[PDB]
Parts: sequence; structure tokens; C-alpha cells
Amino acid sequence: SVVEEHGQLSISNGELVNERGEQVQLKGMSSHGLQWYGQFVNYESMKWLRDDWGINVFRAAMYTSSGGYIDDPSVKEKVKEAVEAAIDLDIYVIIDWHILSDNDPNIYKEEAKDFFDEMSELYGDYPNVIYEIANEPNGSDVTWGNQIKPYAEEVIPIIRNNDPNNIIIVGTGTWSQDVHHAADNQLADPNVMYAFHFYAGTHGQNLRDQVDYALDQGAAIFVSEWGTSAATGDGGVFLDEAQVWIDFMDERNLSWANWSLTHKDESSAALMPGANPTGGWTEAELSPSGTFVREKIRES
Ligand SMILES: OC[C@H]1O[C@@H](O[C@H]2[C@H](O)[C@@H](O)[C@H](O[C@H]3[C@H](O)CNO[C@@H]3CO)O[C@@H]2CO)[C@H](O)[C@@H](O)[C@@H]1O
Repeated sequence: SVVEEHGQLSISNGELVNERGEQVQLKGMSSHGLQWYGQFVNYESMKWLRDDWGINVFRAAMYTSSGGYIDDPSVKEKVKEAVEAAIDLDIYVIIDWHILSDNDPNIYKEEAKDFFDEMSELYGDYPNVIYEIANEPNGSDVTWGNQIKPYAEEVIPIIRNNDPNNIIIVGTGTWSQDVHHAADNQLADPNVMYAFHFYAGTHGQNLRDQVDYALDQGAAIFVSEWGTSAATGDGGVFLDEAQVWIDFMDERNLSWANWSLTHKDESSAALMPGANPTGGWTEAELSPSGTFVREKIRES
């Protein structure tokens, strides 16, 4: 129903809109790294998220390093499984080239181009697909103008040769926080969005103001990852600040995916130890974070 109704997504005046020009807000879950917790990514779990949580997007977090795709490329087949499930379930799907320790997206740019060529050839005639070409550029030696923008200007044409207008999300500096510099030096492609990531354990008032600055430059922003925890993915749960961010995102038409769908014993994990990887989770099988995130999506 979601993808049939909204169909082709595009950016109009800095906003994500559907094929009839109406604003639409995606809300869903990210996997954790597919090399570690890939068992939680399957049609049945995604169907349960759709039906019981109300998700309308799923993010497949394919780490490049840390035992991910560069080390063992088999994890690309799990991305394909996720995409196929999203197509069958009629929800959107984010294909996330999940850089992190490999902090400059240029490190594995040749592999990224290859990977996005393959994915856009396979899936470029479905409206479900959103390409996230570099999760979290980071480090003081990685800037928008010097590193990230020219990386994007190599990868985007590879995608566009196969898929001329599905959404592309481009990471920003400082772990996808530096939307200000991106917004001042935007990419040409009209269906690009810039990633912004937050963690509720950080006091967020200035970060909200910087998102507003970026929006005011006509840049579109997708909150392609956020957590209820501290910035490490752990360190307690911060539901008061999370709620402030939830309300902010609703007021600004900002789509989002929460980190993450795993049973790992860290505060950002949505599931308890013993949660079934194919779904069906009782209240007792959701973590503090998962209970909250589920409520936010069901409210929506
Ligand atoms: O258990 C698997 C490995 O986990 C590694 O820690 C990861 C955290 O569990 C995870 O929450 C964190 O997520 C990041 C995400 O990649 C980018 N956005 O920010 C999130 C919060 O920091 O990523 C951690 C690093 O991959 C751990 O380091 C390994 O030892 C484990 O094998």
C-alpha cells in the first residue's frame, strides 16, 4: 500500500514528496551491521515491522569495513534480500554503503561505484529504492568540499546511468552532522538529500538549529540514522531528548530510520536478548529503546 500510494519519490523545493507532489515522511528501522546481525533482516521480520510497528522504510546497513563488504562481499546478497522484501511488502528501502572506520568515502570509492552500478542495474526500475552512498564520513581530514562532494560526483553518475531519479542520500562531515557546509555547497542532482544523524544522549539544540539552517538553503535532509542512546550506540537511553527530536522532525517533514534492529546488549538496540529474528515480538521482547521507537511509528 505505501509504495503503491506514494510511488515515485522526488525532491521539490527541498522537501521529500510523492508522485502527486504531496509531502511524505518515511519512518522506519535500520538494521545493525549486516555482517553481525543479518539474521534480523528477512521478509518475515520486515513484514512484522510493517504490520505491527507501521514502518514504511527499512534501511539495510551494509558496513564496508569492520568485517563488512570489503572483507566478505557476501553481505551484498543480504542487501538484495532486504530490497526484495521491501518490494514484496510495498515499502521503501535504503541501500546503505555503511562507511565508518573507513572514514573517507574515497577509500573504497572504486568498490562503491561497482556496488552501486550493480544495485541500480538490478533495482533501478522500482520506486522503492533509496541509495545512501556514504553513511558517516568522519575525521577532520574529511571535508565536504575536498572529499565528500567529489566522491558523490563520481558515484551519482554511475547510479543515474541506470536510475535517473530515485532518491540519493549523501553523507555529511563529522559523522553526518555537518549539514551546514553541504547546504552551502550543494550537489547538482535534483533528487539528492543530505544525511543528518543524531543521538539523543547529546544535547541537541544547536544541532536542530543547524538542520534548520540547512533547510533554509533549500537543501533536503534525510535523518537516515538516529538513536535513543549516546553517540556510541550505548550509554543509556535518553527518551526526553529523543522526543524533542521526534517532534522537531515531524514539524520539518524529516524522514528517519532508527538505529537499530538487533538484540545486542546496548542501549540503542531495539530488541531484547531472545527476540525472534523473524518477528512477532511481545512487549517483553522489545528493549527500552524499541518500545519507544515502535510507539513513535504507531502514533504516526
Ligand atoms: O557487536 C558487533 C560489533 O559492534 C561494534 O560496535 C558498534 C555498535 O554496536 C553500534 O551501535 C555502532 O553503531 C553506529 C553506526 O555504525 C553509525 N552511526 O552511529 C552508531 C552509533 O555509534 O557502531 C559500532 C561500531 O561498529 C563493536 O565495535 C564491535 O566490536 C562489535 O563486533
